[PDB]
Amino acid sequence: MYSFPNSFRFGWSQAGFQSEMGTPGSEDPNTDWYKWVHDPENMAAGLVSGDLPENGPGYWGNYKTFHDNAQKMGLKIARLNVEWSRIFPNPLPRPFDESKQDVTEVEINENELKRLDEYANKDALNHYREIFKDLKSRGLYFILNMYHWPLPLWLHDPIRVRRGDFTGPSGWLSTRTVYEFARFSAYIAWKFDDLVDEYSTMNEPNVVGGLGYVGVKSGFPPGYLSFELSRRAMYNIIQAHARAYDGIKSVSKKPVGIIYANSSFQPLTDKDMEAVEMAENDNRWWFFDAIIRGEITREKIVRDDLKGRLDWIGVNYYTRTVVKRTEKGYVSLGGYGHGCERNSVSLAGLPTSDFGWEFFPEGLYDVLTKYWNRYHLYMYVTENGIADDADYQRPYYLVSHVYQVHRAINSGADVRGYLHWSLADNYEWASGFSMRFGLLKVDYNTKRLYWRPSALVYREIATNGAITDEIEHLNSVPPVKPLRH
Amino acid sequence: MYSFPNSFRFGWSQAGFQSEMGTPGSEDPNTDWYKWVHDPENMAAGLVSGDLPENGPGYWGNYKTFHDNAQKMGLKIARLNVEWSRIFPNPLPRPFDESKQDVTEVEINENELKRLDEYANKDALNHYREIFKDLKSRGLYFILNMYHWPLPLWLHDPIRVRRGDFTGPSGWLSTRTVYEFARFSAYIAWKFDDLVDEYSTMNEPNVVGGLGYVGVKSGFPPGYLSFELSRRAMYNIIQAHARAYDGIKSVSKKPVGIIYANSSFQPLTDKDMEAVEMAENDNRWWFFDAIIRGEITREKIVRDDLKGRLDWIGVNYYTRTVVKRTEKGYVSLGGYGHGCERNSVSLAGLPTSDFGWEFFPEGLYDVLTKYWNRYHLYMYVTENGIADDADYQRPYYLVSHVYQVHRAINSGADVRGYLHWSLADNYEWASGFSMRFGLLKVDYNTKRLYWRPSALVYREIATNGAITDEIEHLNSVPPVKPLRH
Amino acid sequence: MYSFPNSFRFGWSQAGFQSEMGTPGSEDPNTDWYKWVHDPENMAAGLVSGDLPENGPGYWGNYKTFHDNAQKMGLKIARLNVEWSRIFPNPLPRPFDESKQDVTEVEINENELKRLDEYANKDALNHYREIFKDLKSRGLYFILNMYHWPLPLWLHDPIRVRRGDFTGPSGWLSTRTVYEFARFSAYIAWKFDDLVDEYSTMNEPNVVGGLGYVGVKSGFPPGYLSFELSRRAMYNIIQAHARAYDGIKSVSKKPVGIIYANSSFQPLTDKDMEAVEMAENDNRWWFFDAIIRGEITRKIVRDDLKGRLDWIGVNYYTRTVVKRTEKGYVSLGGYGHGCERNSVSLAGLPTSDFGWEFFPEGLYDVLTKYWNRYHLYMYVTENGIADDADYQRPYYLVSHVYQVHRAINSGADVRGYLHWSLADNYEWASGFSMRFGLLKVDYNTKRLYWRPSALVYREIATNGAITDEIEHLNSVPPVKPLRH
Amino acid sequence: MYSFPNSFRFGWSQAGFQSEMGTPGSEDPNTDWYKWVHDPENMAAGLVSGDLPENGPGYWGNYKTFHDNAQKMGLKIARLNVEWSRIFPNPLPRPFDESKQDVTEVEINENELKRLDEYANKDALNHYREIFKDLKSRGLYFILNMYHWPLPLWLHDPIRVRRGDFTGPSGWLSTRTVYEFARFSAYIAWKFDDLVDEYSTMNEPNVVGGLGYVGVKSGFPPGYLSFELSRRAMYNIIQAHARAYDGIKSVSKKPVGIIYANSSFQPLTDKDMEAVEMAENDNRWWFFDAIIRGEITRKIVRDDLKGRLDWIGVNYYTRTVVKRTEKGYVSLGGYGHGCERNSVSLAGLPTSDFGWEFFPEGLYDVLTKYWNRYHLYMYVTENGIADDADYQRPYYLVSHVYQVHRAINSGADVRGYLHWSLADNYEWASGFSMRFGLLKVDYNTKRLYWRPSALVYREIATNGAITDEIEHLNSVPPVKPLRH
Ligand SMILES: OC[C@H]1N/C(=N\O)[C@H](O)[C@@H](O)[C@H]1O
Ligand SMILES: OC[C@H]1N/C(=N\O)[C@H](O)[C@@H](O)[C@H]1O
Ligand SMILES: OC[C@H]1N/C(=N\O)[C@H](O)[C@@H](O)[C@H]1O
Ligand SMILES: OC[C@H]1N/C(=N\O)[C@H](O)[C@@H](O)[C@H]1O
Repeated sequence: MYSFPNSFRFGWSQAGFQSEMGTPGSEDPNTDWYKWVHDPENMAAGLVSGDLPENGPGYWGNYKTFHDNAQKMGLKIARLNVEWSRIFPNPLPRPFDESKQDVTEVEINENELKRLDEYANKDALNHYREIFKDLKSRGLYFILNMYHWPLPLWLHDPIRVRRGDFTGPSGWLSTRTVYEFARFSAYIAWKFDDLVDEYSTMNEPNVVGGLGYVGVKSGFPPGYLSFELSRRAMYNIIQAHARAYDGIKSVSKKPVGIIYANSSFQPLTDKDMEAVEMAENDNRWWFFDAIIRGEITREKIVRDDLKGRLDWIGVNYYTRTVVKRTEKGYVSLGGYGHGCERNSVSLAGLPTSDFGWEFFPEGLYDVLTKYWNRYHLYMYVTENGIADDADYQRPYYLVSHVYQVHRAINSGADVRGYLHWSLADNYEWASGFSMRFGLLKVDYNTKRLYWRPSALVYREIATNGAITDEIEHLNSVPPVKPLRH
Repeated sequence: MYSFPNSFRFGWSQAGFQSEMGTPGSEDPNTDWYKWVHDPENMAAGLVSGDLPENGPGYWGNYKTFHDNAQKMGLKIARLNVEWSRIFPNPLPRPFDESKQDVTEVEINENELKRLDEYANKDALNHYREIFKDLKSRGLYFILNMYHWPLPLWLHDPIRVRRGDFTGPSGWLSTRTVYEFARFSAYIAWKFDDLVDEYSTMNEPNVVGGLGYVGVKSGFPPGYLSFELSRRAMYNIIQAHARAYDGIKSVSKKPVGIIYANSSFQPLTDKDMEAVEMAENDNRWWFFDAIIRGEITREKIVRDDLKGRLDWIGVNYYTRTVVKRTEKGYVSLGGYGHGCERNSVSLAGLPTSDFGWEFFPEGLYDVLTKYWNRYHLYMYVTENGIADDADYQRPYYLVSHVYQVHRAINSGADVRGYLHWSLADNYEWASGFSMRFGLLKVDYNTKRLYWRPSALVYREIATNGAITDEIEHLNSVPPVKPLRH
Repeated sequence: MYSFPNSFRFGWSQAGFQSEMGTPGSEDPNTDWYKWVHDPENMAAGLVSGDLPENGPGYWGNYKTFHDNAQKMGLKIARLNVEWSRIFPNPLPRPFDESKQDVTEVEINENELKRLDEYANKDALNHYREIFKDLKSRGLYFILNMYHWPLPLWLHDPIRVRRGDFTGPSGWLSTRTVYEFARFSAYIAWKFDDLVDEYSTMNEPNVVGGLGYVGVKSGFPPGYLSFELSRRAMYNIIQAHARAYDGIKSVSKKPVGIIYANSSFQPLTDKDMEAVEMAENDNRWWFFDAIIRGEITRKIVRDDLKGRLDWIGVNYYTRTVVKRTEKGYVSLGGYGHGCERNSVSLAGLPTSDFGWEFFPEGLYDVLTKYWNRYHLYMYVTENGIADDADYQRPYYLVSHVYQVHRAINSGADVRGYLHWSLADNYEWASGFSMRFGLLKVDYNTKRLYWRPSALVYREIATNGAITDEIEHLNSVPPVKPLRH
Repeated sequence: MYSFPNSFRFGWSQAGFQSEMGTPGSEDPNTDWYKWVHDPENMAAGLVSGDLPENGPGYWGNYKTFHDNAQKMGLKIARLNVEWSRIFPNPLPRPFDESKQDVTEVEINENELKRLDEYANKDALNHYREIFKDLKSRGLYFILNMYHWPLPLWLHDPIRVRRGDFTGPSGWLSTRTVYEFARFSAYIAWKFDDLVDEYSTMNEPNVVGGLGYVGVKSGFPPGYLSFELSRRAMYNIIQAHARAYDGIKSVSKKPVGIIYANSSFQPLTDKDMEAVEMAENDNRWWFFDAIIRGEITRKIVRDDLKGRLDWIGVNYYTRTVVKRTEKGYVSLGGYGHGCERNSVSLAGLPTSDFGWEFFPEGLYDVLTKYWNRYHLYMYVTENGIADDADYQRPYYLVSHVYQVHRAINSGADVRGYLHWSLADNYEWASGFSMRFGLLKVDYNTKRLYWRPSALVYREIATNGAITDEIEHLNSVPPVKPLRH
């Protein structure tokens, strides 16, 4: 048996855009992501799958059923977001010098919050209250995240930007978005603080800027290929996180963290340890050193307005990245980690998921302990999961990763929960519905939810607060012989 | 949901030779099967795997744990056998004309039973009582089967017979074995009737004679290739069943049936329906017409001593057989049913097990309804299961077959239980330990039992007496795309 | 036996950018494609493989060896191109109103050619002459193609355009490229007509416009996603074809054709035949009806477009399966070029190292459809398979050659079969990993090796037939031993 | 380039029972093997495939075509056998005490040969003469083998023996077979010495005894499982070899050898070298030490066994991996001949249609070990692969031929390489599905087709070398595109 602390919580994470739509009356056409996935040119190019979010699992209407199953499964924590676009579907009054690079302060007071309240959609606000009240009534501790990728269209027209036209609303390329996100986050905290246990500002900002402006084959908006603009978006999102932290703290005493996309960097050969360190710098430390230590590049400076804006770290983990040394520095290798063939085996002989992601649970131990040792901030594992409609690998994937969290705690790391991605299948961005990450399988025709055998396994874990002796054998690699190569 | 009658029982089947040994003090070296699997020439030839039963899951010593898990899983029925060899390890007094073809009667009375009792091993008898009492204490209804393949060595030296020497104990080739089996069965019923709910005489006699004397590549004892001797063994086993039925009835009022190896015969093309009928005659009806209607070939005769010796039919089902018409009659086709490649796909694109057996749950409906329509005797599904260490396919296999039993009942067939093969992994005959059929995985080093996710699924079924709405999606074919081709 | 007419020739096709570089001294940095595959951002995005064409098979230096092997293989025809960038690496003085949509005429004469002559790189001109003379000396009939995708950088800066900046050299989006292309083509014919047997203006203009401005995941320059700009590019390249035809004919009496990317459109179900016809309209007929019948949409007849084609080069690899929809028709993934690599299609047919389905019947379909609509003679200017191991190529080669025999048998005038390609080469955005050669290239030494399919092709070419002994290869590669 | 000595010959091997039947008039029902594969019980058991050799490739009728193709392929050597059953289909009068264990001498002279002559089938004798003369006329050096597994039914009724009945004709279990074999072999040399270049007494006697009486799942006659009878069979066949050697030498001065089944024994870990040596003793040295040095266990020296060998025929397909145990050593499944069909071994190496691992290094190992122990010259009398598709064969062929070049380079006297086989044939208990031919056979028409490997072998044989152009095929077939 592997037993967890009495205060440790098992649960799940979910995003608004991916799960909300699907039931009558739930449609939210007012984001960049919505327009992006409906775009005829994006469709013809194959940048997006052609599946549409309004045909989704319908959490907007069916949230009670989701919660009923989560309670039956013994879950005790949930992390969800509000969609910015549903609360402010129309523009707010121009407030502030758009040409200044830095946003060091955003003043928000009771009077400004009351003005904002005049513009907010009240049906959306009341619906979210009805969702969150139900959530809390099933004994789920609630982490509220402010942002999980889609921006209101009045803040970002991604097609115009894809086209190389920067005269319109330009998303994370504009400090206006930074200013409005701060106000939005303070506002949400102001409205929902009675229901919330902890806050996250953002989900995976590094993915927003990285796939948006560099990894353009991923079909993430605005899909404009530019190193320079990727840096500018990342700079703005960092200061937005900081301003949102101050904003929430102005109305709440509760903890405020951030959720980030992690990979475990692994050396190809024993001569590649430095390459790993450089990769960890370039992908992880530079970001967290900005929002914790205020250290940033603009020249290399310390900003007092950035320093100390973080109470906890949300660790999103799926797989590793294998790196090797170069003359220039380091490179990541194809055929390991997230760059494998789908339903196959990596160059290391480890099985890959429906998404082509390599099975590597040890990497979670690596990531949790590395964060712990650098910053000594407590963490939650805010995402971990696998694309697997058949449920062949998921029982092993779940048990193995949960075990590595037990290992991290054992070594001294403060980790207070594990939240699987996800409770149910949902709309996987540019890939559409084909990538199924749910403990529960969704029939998209009826919206019925089904317990995959992994869900029964998770229920064993959660109800016992332990990997029990009876399922401990799942702490292993799925046998590769009967799977596709 | 698919709900079963309130009186319907879900459970499991297990064989003594396959599961008993493994714990200190459990060794039974006194069968033909034991000698067969230890034989140096059989090993060198690869007729047997080289694995040995004395390294097995240890039900002899660990039965309480097996039963504890079966109770936790909500099971309510079990079918097990006594090993003849453990009760009578030494020969009994010659009793009876060995040259007579037919055995129409075997007189057994109280006095003869008391004499037999002088020769029986009392430690073995008391141990089996301790096993069965525990079984009954977990609320399991008990089907006691008399015979599941291994014969005492004093009745069969399979190596001598393999060598073409018929001067020694010749197993089912001798009417002495028929006479002794009758006495053995009456004796066991006489000793255990207070603990038993229903009786089976034999498990799969058609396999004993078919693999023993025709399908010699299977490495079943005595492995002597002879159409003529296969017919003689089958003739003797039929009359043995009949004499055992009379013997048990002499001491018990309880129901007495038999368990038989079934395949669903399927036509290659729509012009092959007659081929199916001929296959059903040659593999199924000829046998059951003998022991129910007394009809047999010796010339084609009716034996009053055979007629009506059957209260119920145990249906063992794994997969189909595809047949086509010939000039001579019919032939079965490779690449379907049990003749596929391991961990692959059949010629019909259906996934195959670790044993190379094709996924075909519809065949169970075929078999149950065919039996029902011919004889109108109630049945139990006494075996159904899959070789699958990884547990990839078993969740689908279990749910799908259980569904087909619901279908058969719905159509009017009297089916009173479903017994999975098996509760735990065990020694799979000539194949050894590599073929794992358990709901529970066995670690053969420690003898610890582990719940595969299919076991959690079975528990849902059994505790609810239904395929619940939540697991109903498993009533489908395992997706082939992520599995080996 | 399947015997071809005595005049039928077997040979091969190759492209300058794909095969020329690799030997020191061969480097041509002056194209949009060179810049495109060296671009840091494109590399980081994975739009290009990171492989570089200067590490190629080195036809520039080693052409004599290529030709030696082709002769040993019994080949009697070759289609190659000159690279525009090599001949005119520096910008030409502006000549002509750039805002006019149509380019109906480009005046070229002796004096204008002599002027152009003074900008041309003479080292490049003499080298091509040396390559083509050696070609001719090995008995190879010569189809000279003017254009196989790279443009001089002075006509197209693809990174600027990718970035959404239209103030620079804009490639096929500008009538200046049309004008200069007409002049380039007249100029090359003027210099090389003594060596050339037939001309092609261009290779697969449909792919240039289609992957350049719509299929942007393919990493083709300039990778600017726009239906409107895709139409404009195609409009320009059509008129460039016509002006190039007139330009060549002003200096030569030899046949002038075009090489085009074809797929065989096949119905998913028997209820999808109309979808096939719509697909053929949208992908094939619209284009050829423009340059043959002058019919275009801008729906009019342009007399400067009409009749500008003597022959049709058919490039064929695989099929495309289509179904009817409400709005029209869609192509289906899991068939044709949209399959998993080294696997099988949704129909159970084997796929190549590139994920393309084995479907040789499609070639018969494409040849006979063209023949029945236009009655212009054809060459199969490309057909081949990405297959480093050589597992499928023997079957692929014999099966497709058989379909050409079928086409001829049914009445179609097909005059040659040119395999893609003689040796491995640089496969555009995919780099070197896609190996189409009858000959394998060791890129470290530039040595060529005969894959067994080359021995099989020698049998066909030397005999002018699929011989009795290799006739079994007219079948699908057995899928059981291959990856699924 | 890898050039062979000028005297080195490339060719092929084939067996009478596997290749002769198929043409009407060729049927030979008089062997144990014929009876064995027609047996109803064996068929029902799956011990034999159900395929029948009378539906074969038809070398009996079509030998001229086989030879025509072999000549076109540049082959200069052939090893075949006469079928005993064809020459003596009826029982010979009993001659000699059958209960004596040793057969140290068999007296054969002119008069005894003339007597035998009166029992011989003359139609069969003349037909073989016609086949061998046509062979010789195509420039093929001729190795005549006396025995390649089938015995006349009058010497072995395999079904009787399978059933455990030892009162009938018992094949290699009886010294009568030894006696008659010596006489048969002297007789054939007597009739055919004018046509023959070198002799082999027998093909793979280790397999006859080993699969016949131990590996009974292989479906080899008589399939009676007995360690003791396996030893007795092997003892008899050894002395039959020796008596056959003396018999041939009484009528001929030509070289007399033996063809044997080899595997290259390889250690699982570096701690398994002793296991390899024990494996080589138990599978190879014990046998050759008997017929070369007269050393045998009955542990003595037999002067009638000593020195009865001029040359060694090495049959090689794959390796066997072994490990040390307490009791000795064991062979490991997942390597060598014990792999899954059309997949990869535990070492990641591709396997054939028969499940045999690609391991050409083993041939170098086997050739040099023999050479170093005995210093007798060798021929590679079999090497090939079950591969209907021809995916692996080009690599298999070139790689193994290279290892022969390696062996010669290191000093071993190897004089030829004979591929198994020229055309597909009847693969014993497996039937026709295992196709080893350089030429594919259509069994419906008996037509032969050149797989691309045949074109590759023509390159090797005609040049007497692995040429520069095919040298890349000296490598492992890429596993990525193949089934796993
Ligand atoms: O891929 C599954 C999830 N993975 C994620 N990060 O890796 C995203 O936060 C989430 O929205 C889903 O995309
Ligand atoms: O193959 C699994 C089981 N199958 C059986 N019949 O098919 C036997 O009764 C049982 O003992 C096990 O062999
Ligand atoms: O893909 C192989 C070839 N195929 C082509 N068209 O499909 C191009 O003309 C040629 O340049 C190569 O890309
Ligand atoms: O397996 C291919 C050949 N291999 C053989 N030995 O391994 C036999 O000599 C020959 O008759 C064929 O069986």
